This record gives sequence, C-alpha cells and structure tokens, in this order.
Amino acid sequence: SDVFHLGLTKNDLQGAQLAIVPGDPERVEKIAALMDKPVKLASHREFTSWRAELDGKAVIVCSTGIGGPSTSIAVEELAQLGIRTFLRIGTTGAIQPHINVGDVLVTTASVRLDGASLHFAPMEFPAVADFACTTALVEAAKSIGATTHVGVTASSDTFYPGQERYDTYSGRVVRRFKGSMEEWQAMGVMNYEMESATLLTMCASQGLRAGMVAGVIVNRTQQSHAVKIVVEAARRLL
Amino acid sequence: SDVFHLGLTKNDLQGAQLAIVPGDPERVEKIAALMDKPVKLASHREFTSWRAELDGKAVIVCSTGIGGPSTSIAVEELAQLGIRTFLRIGTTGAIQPHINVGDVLVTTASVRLDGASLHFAPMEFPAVADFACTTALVEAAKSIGATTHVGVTASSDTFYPGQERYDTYSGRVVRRFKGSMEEWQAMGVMNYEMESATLLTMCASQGLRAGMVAGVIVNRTQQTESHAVKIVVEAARRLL
Amino acid sequence: SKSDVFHLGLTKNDLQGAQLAIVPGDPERVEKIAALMDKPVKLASHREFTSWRAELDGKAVIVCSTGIGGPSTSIAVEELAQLGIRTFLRIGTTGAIQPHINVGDVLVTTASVRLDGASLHFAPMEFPAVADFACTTALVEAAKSIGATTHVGVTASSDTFYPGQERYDTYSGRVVRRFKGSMEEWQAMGVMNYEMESATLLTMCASQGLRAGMVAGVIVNRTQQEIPNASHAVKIVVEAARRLL
Amino acid sequence: KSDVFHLGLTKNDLQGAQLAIVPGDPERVEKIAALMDKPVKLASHREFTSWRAELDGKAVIVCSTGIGGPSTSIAVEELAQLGIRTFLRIGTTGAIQPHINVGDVLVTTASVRLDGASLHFAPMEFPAVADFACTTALVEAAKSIGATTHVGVTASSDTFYPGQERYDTYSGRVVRRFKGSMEEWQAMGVMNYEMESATLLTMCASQGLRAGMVAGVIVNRTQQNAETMKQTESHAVKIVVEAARRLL
Amino acid sequence: SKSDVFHLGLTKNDLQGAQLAIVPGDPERVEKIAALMDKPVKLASHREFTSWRAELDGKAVIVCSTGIGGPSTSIAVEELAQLGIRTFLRIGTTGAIQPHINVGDVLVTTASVRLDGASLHFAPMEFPAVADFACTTALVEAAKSIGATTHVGVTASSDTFYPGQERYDTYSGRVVRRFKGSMEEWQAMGVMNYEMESATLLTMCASQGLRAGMVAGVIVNRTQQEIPNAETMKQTESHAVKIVVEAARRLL
Amino acid sequence: KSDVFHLGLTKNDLQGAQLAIVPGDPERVEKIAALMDKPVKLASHREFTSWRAELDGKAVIVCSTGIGGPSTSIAVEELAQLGIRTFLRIGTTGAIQPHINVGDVLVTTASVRLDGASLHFAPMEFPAVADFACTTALVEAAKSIGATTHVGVTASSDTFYPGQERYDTYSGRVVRRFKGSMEEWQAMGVMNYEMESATLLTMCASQGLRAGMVAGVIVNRTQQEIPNESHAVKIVVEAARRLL
Repeated sequence: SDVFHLGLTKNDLQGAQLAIVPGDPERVEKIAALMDKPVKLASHREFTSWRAELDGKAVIVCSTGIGGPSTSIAVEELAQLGIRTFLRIGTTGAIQPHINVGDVLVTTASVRLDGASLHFAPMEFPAVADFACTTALVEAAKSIGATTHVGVTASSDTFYPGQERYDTYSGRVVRRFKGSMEEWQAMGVMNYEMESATLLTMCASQGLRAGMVAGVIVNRTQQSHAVKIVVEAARRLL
Repeated sequence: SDVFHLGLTKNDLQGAQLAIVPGDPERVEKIAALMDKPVKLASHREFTSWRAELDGKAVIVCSTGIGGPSTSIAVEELAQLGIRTFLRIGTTGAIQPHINVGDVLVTTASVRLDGASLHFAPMEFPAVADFACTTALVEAAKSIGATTHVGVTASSDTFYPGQERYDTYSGRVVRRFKGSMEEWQAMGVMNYEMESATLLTMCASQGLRAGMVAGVIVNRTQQTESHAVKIVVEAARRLL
Repeated sequence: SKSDVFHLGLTKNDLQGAQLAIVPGDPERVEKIAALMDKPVKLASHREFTSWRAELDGKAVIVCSTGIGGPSTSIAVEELAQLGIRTFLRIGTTGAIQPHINVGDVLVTTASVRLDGASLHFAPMEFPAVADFACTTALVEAAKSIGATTHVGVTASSDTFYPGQERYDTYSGRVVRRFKGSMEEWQAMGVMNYEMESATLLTMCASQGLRAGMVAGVIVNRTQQEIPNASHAVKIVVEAARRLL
Repeated sequence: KSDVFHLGLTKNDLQGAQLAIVPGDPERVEKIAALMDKPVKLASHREFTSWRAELDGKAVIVCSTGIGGPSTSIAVEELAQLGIRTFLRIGTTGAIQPHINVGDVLVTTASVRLDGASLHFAPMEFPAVADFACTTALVEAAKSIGATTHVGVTASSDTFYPGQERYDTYSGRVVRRFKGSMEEWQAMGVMNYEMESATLLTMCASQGLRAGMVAGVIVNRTQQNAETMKQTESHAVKIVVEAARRLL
Repeated sequence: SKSDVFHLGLTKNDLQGAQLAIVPGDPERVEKIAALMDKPVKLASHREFTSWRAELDGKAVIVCSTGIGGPSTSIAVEELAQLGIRTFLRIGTTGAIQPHINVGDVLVTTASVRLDGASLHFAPMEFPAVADFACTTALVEAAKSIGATTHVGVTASSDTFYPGQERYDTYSGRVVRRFKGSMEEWQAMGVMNYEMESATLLTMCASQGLRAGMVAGVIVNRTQQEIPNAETMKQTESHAVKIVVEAARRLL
Repeated sequence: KSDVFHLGLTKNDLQGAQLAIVPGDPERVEKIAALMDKPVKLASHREFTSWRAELDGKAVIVCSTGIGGPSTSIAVEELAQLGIRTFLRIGTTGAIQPHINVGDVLVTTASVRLDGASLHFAPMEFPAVADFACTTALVEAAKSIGATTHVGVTASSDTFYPGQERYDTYSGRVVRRFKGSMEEWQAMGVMNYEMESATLLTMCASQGLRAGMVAGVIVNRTQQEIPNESHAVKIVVEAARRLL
C-alpha cells in the first residue's frame, strides 16, 4: 500500500485521475456498476474502493464514511495516489419548503459548520466547488430532465445539535446553534449535510477540483437519479 | 428622490432588474455608452448612475466606490429600487505567476478579508457567486476568445497591508497579514481586489444574484479593460 | 507631473509643505470646506478622492475626501501620509443614538467601537481606536470658542449603513445575529452615534505615529427614525486645524 | 427495527445496559466483547458495530464510533437515548513526548479541542474533561496489571494530517494555525494526538454523561508495529474491561 | 529584604525544601490554614501576597495567598515555581449554581470553564483548564477522611464577581450580551459553581509541568432563597480548609 | 456593617465622596491619603484598603484595587454602588519605548485590551478609552507639578510575565499569541505595560463612570526586564483637585 488507510497503490488506480466519493461503502459497487469493467480494489474501515472505466478512462469510486475527518483522510490519500477531481454523491433532506423529495441539489459552496475545513484554510476562505465540476453536474441534471436546485449547503460536524435538532437526550442546543436553522433558511441555504465543507475547502485550497450533487429524500419543513447524474457528470470531466 | 444615497427613484429605472457595477464613477458613462439609449440618472458622492437598454430591456450602470462599505450601500439601495442581478466589473492585478496582463478573471467565490460581509452573514458563510451569473460571464469570455481564469479571489478591506504591501509610510504589516500573500498563492487564489466579498455575501444571503469579472492590468509577481467590459455587457444580455 | 501615489494623483510639490489634512467623506464637500480658508486651490479629482489646498495663518493645509468606509479612507490616509501629512482631522455626518442629542449638534469622538474590517489590517481588535489627545483637545476647545452644542465621547464605527447600524427599513428587513439588538447595547454603554470611517482612521493613525481627530454633525436621531426627512462642525474643524498648525 | 436513527438498536437490545465501551474500529468490537461473559452480536450499520456482553451479572455494550467527532457524536447521542450513561473510549495511539514509549498506556484527563464537533455542544471555554470516576477506574485498572501508565492531556484533532502537523502529504503544506503546533503542544506536556476524544469528552461532560479514555501506545514519532501493536492492543483492552467492571 | 523573586519577598532558603504550596485567595486566611499544621511561621506579606511556612508530617509546606483573580494568581504561582514549588492546592469559597448543592458542601474541581483572560497567556482557548489527577485524587480521598458531602465536577472560572457570574444587583444593572442568560446555560451543562482563580491556576500549571488541584466550600447557593449568616459560613470554610491540609499530606 | 460585599464600607463612610483615587498596592493608600486633609482609615479587607480624605473641602476616597482586572472590577463596582462616579488610577509601569525614562510620568488615553475582565463589560470592539475630562485633568496637573510626561496608549495585560513577554521565568517561554508581541506594540507606539487599565477604562467608559489613568515609569523594558514615584502621585492628587 502506498497510503496509510486506503490500502491502495498508484498501480491499482490504473491511471485514474477522477474519483466519485459517496459516504456509504455499500453504495460503492452500485455506482461502479454503471460503468464498464467494475472491479473491487480494497476495503478498510469505512473506505471501500472500486475501479471502473468510463469511455476508456479508468475511474475510482471510494467511500468517505461519515463526517469531515474521515473524508479528509480519503481525499488526502486519493490525491497522493493521483486523483485530481472528486465528485461527491449523496442523499439529503432539505430546509426550504419549495424543495421537494425527488429534486436534485447541486452545491456551489458550503457554510462551514465543521472543524476539519479549518485544518486546510482559515474561515475567511470559501468552501467553494470547482466551476467545471458544478457545470458538469448541472448540465448532466438537465439532460435527464431532473428538477434541480443550485446553491448553498450547510455542512455540519453533527447530525443533531448543529442541524438544530431538539429531539435528543438532553433536548438542548448550544447558544451558537439556537435559532440557526431559521437563519440559514432566510439566507437561502438549501439543506444540511456533513462532509461538503471539508471536501470543498481542502480541494479548493490544494488545487484539486471538487463538486457535489445530492438527491432529496426528506424535508423536515414538510408533512438512482442522483447517481446517474454524477456518473454522467464524470464523463464530461475525464 | 427615494433612496438616501443614490438619489434615484423607482421610475428612474424604468423596470430595470439588472445592474452593472464598476468601482470608478468615471467608468460608468463609458460602460453605458456601449449600450442603447444611455442616459445619466444621478451623481452623488461616489455613486454615479446611468440607465441604458440592452435588447429592448432597461439596465442600470452604477458605481460602487472602493470597498465593501460603499458597495453595500449601492447594492442595498438598488435592490430597494428593484434590481435583482448585479454584475461587478473591475480592473485587477494578480498573484499567480502565470496570470498575464490582458487576462480576464471570473470569480467563483472570495476570501473574506473584509468587514462588511460580516454584517450580512457570519464568516462560515461562503462569499459565493451566483451560478447563472458566473456561467454567463464565462460563456461571454469564450465568445470573444479572451484568456480566462475562473476561481477564488481574495477580497481585502485595504489596498496596502491587507494585500501585504510593504512599500508604505510605516513599512509595517500587522501579524495577521505578514506572509499572507504567499499563503493565498499556495491556496490557488488568483488575485486581490476590494469589493467582491461584500458584494457576493450580501447577495448570496438575500436572494440576489451576483457575479464578478475583472481584467488584469498588472501582476504582483513581475511587478483589455475594454475586453472585460465587453464580457460584462455580453453576459448581461444573457441574464436579462 | 507623474503622481507620487497610486490613487490620489498628487505630488509632494502639490502639498506645498502641508502637514495637516482635513478629511470629509463626501468629495462634493471638499471645495466648500477649503473655501472657508485662504488661497483655496483645486489639486485633483480621482475616484472618490477630491483634493484641495488652502492656507491657514500662512500655513498650507490639505482638504481631501475619503469616500464612505474604512477601505477608501485607508487609501487616502496612507497616500496623504506618504506625501507628508502627519495630522488628520475627519469632519463627517452622523446618526445619533442618544435621545437628547439634537440634529445639528456637534459630536467629538474620543475613541470608536470597531465595527469595521479595515482597522484590523493595522492593529488587532484589542488595540483601541483612540483619537490623538492634541487633536481632540483642539476640537473641544474650538467648539467651546464658538459656543456650539457639543458632546464628547465614544462613537460606533460601522462597515455598513444598514444592518451594522441596525436599520430594518431595507430590502430584506433582516439584521444578522451579531447586530440584532446591537443599537440598544451601544446606547446603554453610552455610545453617542454611528458613522462609517472613524474606527479605521483612528486605528491606522494611532498605530502608525500619526495624529487624528474626529468630529461630526448630527443629521438624524436614531431613537426617532432610521432616515432623515431631509456647518457648525465645519467651522469647528477649521478652527481646530488652526490650533494644530 | 430500531429506536434510533443510525445504530439499528432498541432499548430491549441493551437489556438494561448503562455502560458502553467505545472503540473507533468496528473490527475491535467483537474482540473486546469476547473478554466478557455471554457476548453476542447486536447490529452493524455504517461504522457502528455493536455487541452486548455481561460483567458481574450486568449488561454492557461495546459499540464502534468510526473515525472522528462527527460519527462519534451520532453514536454517543443514540447510545444515550437507549440508556447509556457511561462511555469508555479505548484506542491505540502514537505519542508526542520523547519519554512515552511504545507499549505504554495513556489515560486522558482532558483534551485540547482541535475538532469542530465539540463546539456543537459547548463553547470553546468549556473543558473537554473526563469524568473523575472513569479516569480513576482506568488508572486503577492499569495499575492492577502493571502497565507503564501516563495520565494527562491529549490533543484531539479533526484531521490525521495537517492537524497533527504532518508534512508528508500531497500538498506538503500545513495551514498557519497548525504550523509549529506540535512543538507547542509538546512543550505544554500534551501526551498524544487522536481524533475522537474532544467530541466525546465535551458532549458527555456537558450533558451529564460520564466519559473516560484509555489508549495503548503503538508508535512514537519523536522516537523513530506488527506483533507489538497486537500485544499493546490486548493490554489496553484488558484495562478498559477491568475499568468497566469498577464502573457498573 | 533579600528576595529571589519580584513580588513575594521570598528566598529559596525560606522554603526549607518545600515543594507544595496551599494557595487561598484571601491573605487573612493564610495564618488560619497554617495553624492546622506544625510549627507555622510567617515569612512575608507584600501587596495581596501573605506567605507562611509550616510542617506537615515532617516536611515543609508553604501557604501563600493569591489575591482575587487570575492576574495576581499568575504572579504567585510563577514566583513560587521559581522558588521550587511544584504542587499547588487552591482552597476557596464559592457560590453554587446547582439546586442540589447545599451550603456546607465541598466541591472538588476536575476542570474549569475559562471565563478569564490570564489563562490565555499560557495556552490557547482549546487547551483544557484541567486539574492534576494526583491532586484531585488526594482531595477526593481527603474529603472521605474528613467526612463531607462532596461533589466533583466542572467549575466556571470568571474574571468578574458581578457580570461574569450574571449578577444584576449592580450599579448599572446590566450584563453584556456574552453573559446574558449564561448562568442557566452553565447550569444545564452541569457546572457546579463559580469562582475566580481556577481557570488561570489550572491552565498555567497543566501547561507547564506543575501539579494543581482545587477544593472549595459552598457559602451560598444562587438558586436558594435563604442566605446563610457570615457565622455559619465560617464553619464551611474551616471544613474545606481541613480537607486541603489532609490532601496535602498525600502529595508530599 | 457594610453596604457592599468586599470593601467593608457603608455609604455613610464616604461622607458624600464622588471621586476615588485607586492605586494597586494597599500599602500605598495611606501614603496618598496623607497628601490630603483630614485623612482617616476606613477599612481593610483582602487587597482592598480604603481611606477617606478631604480636598478643598470635599470628601475623597483612596482605595486599593489589588493587582489585575478582576480585583479592580470588584473595587470599582462596589465604590460605584456607594456613590463614586470618578476614578483616577495611579500605578507603576514598565516603559517599552526607548525614549521614555525611568521616573517619567505616563498618562493613558486608552489601552490595548490584553485582559479578560474588560470583556465582561463590553465586547472587544469597544475601546478601553479614558474620560476626556479626567485625561485633561491629569495632563494639566503634570504641568503644574513639573514632570517629564508622555500621553498615549498603554498595553494592559492580565499577566506580569508572559503577557508582557518576560522571559526571566520558570518556563522561559511565551505562548504563540505573545511571542514577539512587545516589539509589535513598540512599533505601534504603545508607551508601556501595566495590568489594571483595560478593565478600569472599559468598565467605566461603558457604564457612565469617569476614569483616568496615570503611572510612574519604574523600568524601561528596552534595557531591562526586572526593575529597577512621587511626581506621579502628586499629579493624581492635583488632578483630583480639578475634578471635584
């Protein structure tokens, strides 16, 4: 292994320069299967990796696990191995009532409610997506007629208090996050997730290209699509 | 007059919903004159405003002055009058060795080295440009074959120490900015300027669309304004 | 001649030995202030920086506009210092936040609340945005000599006119968390007024061996309204200049 | 079926357990549970593998957290919902002090908060401090088997690389905040780096939960593997289970 | 007027090999604490720094006041360290903020909320104001020997007596935004009490290889109605004081 | 009897006094009160020693604050509760400018807030600024007494050692925030270090109380770290005269 966590060598990538990076190891093979010659590479902790081919070019699919810290290990070590473009694919809730289950969100930049991003760039630096990646995702979305929202996502180091959830053991939310969801809503933030501030900041500050797309599956303010998009986007970025 | 600083009324805009916003009052008329039926509206402080027409639709050209604070006044008051899309056009140096004079920069988001942006959103919020505006600018730059760089800009509340200039009265740069230019360079930041962090943050946080394009007139390493102007107007056509 | 500085379009010769500048925010006010002095002459006009020279008791004086905000102020002050100015007197307009302060009153600033960003490019937040003792003394004693209604104290200096001065009559009608309830807080702490340049001016001068003073005329009382419906301070800044030459 | 969103567990599955041993790696869970009575698999979802066992007639949970504060915060919250009130983290670690040797045991009294998740529970001023009873039990368990034990402060980082001032990376760059930082923590007596304890200790200390942490030292950067890690692993594992015994 | 240090007026000889100091805030308490040990003698008194030496189980020990606050505490601790002290035990008085913590109770602090400024002169805010495990163990065991109702946990350490502890009974009657609603916040987070020296003491020791512990007697509860008289408050002091001396015995 | 928690004073003890002179060292209180008429000891508790005196027929209080912002914040608050509305601090200080000599008198217009207690009264953005009248009184008193005087910004530290970048210490090191800080302040024209002014000035300026600050230079830090006063004390008494 050329790296400490992933269990991969540069040779294993067979010249891959682009990686699709879901959170859950169990999504990896499903994504790789949309491409030619899918083969498993390795599986260590929450990092499962597969290689496939897109129009002749090798591509990697590697899970990140939950959160910025796990994500930062995967991106660093994939970068060491030669990956230069990262496409995050996820499922997500939403915090805007005009956003429906089934919609697709493309993130231009993230609110940095995490900690790992600060290990790459100070807070003043924008957790912004690469323009080429965002363009590819948006146009891939249009080509399958998906209803898409493009904008800012809030990226939280917690699932509970940082997303202002009160349905918890203590039922309390620290001062910093009390009233925060309404504030993000008013500022036009589409949704919460947990990895994108780290991903976007570490790539934008290190010369790597990153993009993120997500399918909306729930919406707290209410009572395969996204995967096709990310793979279609990947072929425009090879 | 309606708004307090600009001296403009809703009627003056004649239905305009897009404004091109340069920094220098003296560049306003020049930009308006590239379009149809240019007419001067008002001039107060650093805020000179003209109206013109692009494909039969009224557009505004209004100067911002230097810095987030005056920028924030212009954008606020224009939004009060119905403007919903803002395109900044500037002149700029560069901090990357490969970025040449004559090159055009399109800003996806800014490093927030200002103060005014914090009056709209906390620092964790990204000073990010609107996707449609940035797309329009990039496509307009392809249209005229300009050499374009797209990426992150550092937006400073000062021309001197915040851009790590030592050729100054005191020769001093405060701890926070000592070594900062090298830092931004390694992080891939293209350039310094003085308004975009405020513009982008105030717009992205209030449902307004903003983009920014700048022509490079010099390079901090190693030391076409019309080309950047041509791009901003052509991008404006696509956003009407 | 080729300008000695990048923005102002001036040479050291243009100053004729001047070491003091009166610095209004509005370019259009420059001529008016210089007119109150001897031998007023227009020097230059670039962007928001209009400059005039004049004479006071036989001494050359500069009047130069800053534009609104710390950033444009920081350029004017830096470049004037390069040209030889060592004393700066800001003359501005202001919104009062104390109920008994009348429109037209003159406020002399001892130090400012740093609600700006440019001051941080000169000194960390812990450093006081304090006025020079000589300049403040000249302003207070000038204000006394002509009998103006005058208040002396702390000013809040904001990078915005709207949310940072907790104005709600705006496009969004919203004010970010940091500034919600802020005016009442400054009011309780005895802060006199809001304006937009002094924190930068006072910080960059006090931390770089330059003298600065700050005086402003009240144009709206914020305990009553956000925007006005629609001179003493000016006589004062000129008289104070006289005492500091 | 489940009483919580991620863990795939119900209160019934815990059979009244109030104490959880929380390793990072799902692979270690079975190993830990194996040192106790009546061990059995419960569930595995994402990085959260849980087993139940019994000590002195009382049920105990072993549940992995994954890497980092964010996944740790989910496991701790959901375990608390299910009734857990005491959490013992067990890890393997490097050391940053010249005189902390491979094979030594570290018991953490509190952590430097170089993470993000802790701030979602308390402002930075609040100490990422371990519970006294837990720390006491760990230190006493360590003594009962003659380990060389260091008790003190741990630095808890959201990253493996720049937050631990590693330059052997793709960029070879460390952000200003962390340039020279390892030397600073060293001079302040910080024992080691790891990635979960600031979140664990802060969230528990500020919500009336008891937490402790023990780790075995398997490497030392300032000092310059295979069977030893396994040996060290087994030793800190022995300690965390002996400590749990005292805490039931 | 021989002194090895700038403020305390003490020399290394004065310590007679002492390596442990008991550090109350009030100079008037020093003689009282020294009187619980053997052959106490007064060493010096300058500003808020009064110091005595005594013997505990045959070994010299110093008792030296810190004054109120982290700044004067930082001077005393630094100068005692220069003189050879390696272990510091603070004995204080405190206001409890939990309803279940009664006047007369003894609090042992494991770590403190850093609502001070001096601690930042030793370590950035991320660093824990944490007590030494041996000192804390010694205090807890001593409480058991003396017999006391003891609580062990987190203390909020404030640079002020008034707004930082969210008191409105003041000249201005206001509390700055940062501290408005803060007492209820610390209460929900399990914080036992407020005092004014521990964040500085604990941080400066924990980051410099010195051992520190903190014990306090509760003289008032911010949630209760009845304010104990100054007399019954004296007995609580005496109780915590006995515990700090007994704790010292285990650390020599 | 006492109307306040720490000082051991009743309103009646002040005899209508509205101005206090506040030195750091309790032992200096008696000395300062002696320069005035009818000096009488009031109380001594912890680091708070208080005397009353008379200046041109009006009662004046002299009360020590102890070292640092926290004990200072207690004395100021409690004196305010008892009716004091003007506070003049008289201290000792280490100068950090080459051209300022031992024995010079420094008048502080405002302070760098290297403390923590000030933040309990106002956020960091608020200036730790002296009252204009008090500052004016001190500057004019210095002319009257005759002293080499400098007027400007002071750095006010919560520590004597690392916050004033002292290296004659047990650890011999200083935390990152303060490494190279003295030279930074010197370049910014800061005159001197002391330990109470940021808290005093902030708490007063933000609460409608008047405060001023004067100090005698006991060491010059560009030459020496550990030291090696009457001018400064005569000045604060003469200034009090003008503020009555």
